[PDB]
Formats: sequence, structure tokens, C-alpha cells
Amino acid sequence: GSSGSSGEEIFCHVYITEHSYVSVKAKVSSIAQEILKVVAEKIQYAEEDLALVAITFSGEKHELQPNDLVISKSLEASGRIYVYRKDLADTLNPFAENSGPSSG
Repeated sequence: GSSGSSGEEIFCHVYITEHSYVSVKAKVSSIAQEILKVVAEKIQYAEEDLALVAITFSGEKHELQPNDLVISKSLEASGRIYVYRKDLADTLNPFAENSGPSSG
């Protein structure tokens, strides 16, 4: 329980849409869940109902585990993770917007 922030300070980029994301401050070896649990909130959803979708440059959707690292980068030039809503279909499919107006 609890975890003070010190050293190994980094952030996990989680792209919601095409030009949308959420900055998450996790460890350098923090699991995806550690981000999903954050993003989920940053998006106002259920991490358990969400999932980290790892896509490549070419353009291919990919899903991992909630225990899978987020900021590992083993061997992949560039990369951007995403988050999809768990539907009733094997598929995940991205989002649309789901949000209201802000500041004016």
C-alpha cells in the first residue's frame, strides 16, 4: 500500500483517440495496469473494463496483459499505446469522444 515517488520518474503515454491521450506518471518498470488504473480514471471508466492496446507504426492493433510493462521498449522504433472499451465482442474498437464542453 502507498508508494512515494522518488527517482526513476517517467511517464506513460496513453493515446485515447487519434489526437488524444493521457499523461500517466508511473515507474520505469510499472505494469500497464498501473497505467490503465490511472487512465481509466483520467477517462472516467473501469480499468478492468479497459485494456492497453499497443499499436505499431504500420498500423496494427494489439492487446497485452494488465501485468505487461508499459515503458519497456525492448526492440521497437517508436510506439504508442492505447486504451479500448471492453465490449461484448472479441473486438475492442476505439472510442468516439464521450465528453462535454469545458472552459467556454
